[PDB]
Amino acid sequence: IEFSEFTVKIKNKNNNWADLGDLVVRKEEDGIETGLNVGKGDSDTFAGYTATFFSLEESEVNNFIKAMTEGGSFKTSLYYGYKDEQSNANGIQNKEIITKIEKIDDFEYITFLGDKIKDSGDKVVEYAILLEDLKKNLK
Repeated sequence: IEFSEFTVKIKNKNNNWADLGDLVVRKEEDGIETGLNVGKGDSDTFAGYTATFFSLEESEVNNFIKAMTEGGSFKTSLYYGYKDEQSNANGIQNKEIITKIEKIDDFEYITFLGDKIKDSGDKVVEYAILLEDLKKNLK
């Protein structure tokens, strides 16, 4: 593995598809951590919202690369998601992420579902990230 840390724009769907913020992807000694940065800086608070989004351990690293460049699946060790998700407060462990390559306005995105919305039941958030952005950083 050659990458260190990179940043991609991440969109979510609740519709519409909306631009949400940045996803920061970091290779750690054991596995990968992602963090989400959402919204405005201030003085000089970096963003409105900065936190671990999910993480995964070393043994899922090859699944994550394949999933994020070709579509597939990987297991997170820990998933929080964003503030609307039930997981955001307390995390969910061992949640499997399923990725798909889908077209939105003619461009290929990697899409995936997150967790259920905090106080709906069955309704889950969906995320998308430009496929080329991921391929170039994860080769």
